[PDB]
Amino acid sequence: STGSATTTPIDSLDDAYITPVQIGTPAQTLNLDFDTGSSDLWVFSSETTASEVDGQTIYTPSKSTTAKLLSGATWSISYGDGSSSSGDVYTDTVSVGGLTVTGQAVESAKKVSSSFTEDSTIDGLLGLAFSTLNTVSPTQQKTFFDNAKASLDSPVFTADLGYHAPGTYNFGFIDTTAYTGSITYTAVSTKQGFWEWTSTGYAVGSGTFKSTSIDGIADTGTTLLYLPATVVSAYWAQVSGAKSSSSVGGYVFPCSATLPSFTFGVGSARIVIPGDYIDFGPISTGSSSCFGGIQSSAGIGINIFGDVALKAAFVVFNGATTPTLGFASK
Ligand SMILES: COC(=O)COc1cccc(CN)c1
Ligand code: NA
Repeated sequence: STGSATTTPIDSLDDAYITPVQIGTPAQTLNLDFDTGSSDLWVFSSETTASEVDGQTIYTPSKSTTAKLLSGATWSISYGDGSSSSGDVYTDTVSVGGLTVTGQAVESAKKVSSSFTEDSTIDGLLGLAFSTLNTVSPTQQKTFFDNAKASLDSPVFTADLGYHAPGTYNFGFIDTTAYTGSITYTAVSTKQGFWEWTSTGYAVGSGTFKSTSIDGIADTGTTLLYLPATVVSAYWAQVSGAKSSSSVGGYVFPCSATLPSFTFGVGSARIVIPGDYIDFGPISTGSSSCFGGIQSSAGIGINIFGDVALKAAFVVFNGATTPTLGFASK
């Protein structure tokens, strides 16, 4: 089997991407944020505290003939941005792009934090990291990918995120029309539950490439590129008037600037992030200070190759017995 679904930016900045997902029988279509940095499939639901729902589409298990309460199971998750949700669990049929999983754990939110409520465009998350991170207790649950894997033509999914445009998530096959050149594969550590890999270095604009190991995670559910402070300082030093602002919470730059590209290494291969991809626009409406798309990881504990990096590439998440991660230019 295979599946193929279009993923669409939620706003003009590519803050996140939503992909339609069919849940239940008859289908209830919810727009979920596919997140390679987490492992829960959770949804706004008929159980979500009414004051915490503002425009989201909800999953109503009582209207699904295939929904079953997963008796006693609960979930609770916190994300890198301080957002959180929790609730109880149903099993149901879930389809993505024509690929169906029966008996998928669908985590129904009873509570969500303010950042979720305030984002009317995101109806929940579909986690695609390793199932070892899944928060369901007392019986940990599998991700949609882990449940689909054995049925797929090839145990892979691919992320092809657009810059200010729709893109694609494919399951079970690698679309050789979707990238240029070759795919470079690199090793993955599953030790922390993530698609964790080591970049071979970076360059700023037309500068020389610096060979250096940077260990980080491929995370479709993080907007920006978070890298070590040394790397980030070297990037922003090439932008007149850029500075780190403690008041704003990261590097800002004059909106009049033209940003340099940023290159990261994948083995001997190179992925170039155009400068435009790094511009996240005014810090507040009408401001002439703009927010940068490359930020320091020093306050995280992990480097994160989020959407700013991933959307410059065709990315293969290879879930074979020994997982790997492939990158191609496009
Ligand atoms: C999509 O919202 C964001 O990107 C918020 O900033 C983050 C920064 C670091 C990690 C995370 C966890 N995904 C989020
Ligand atoms: Na922000």
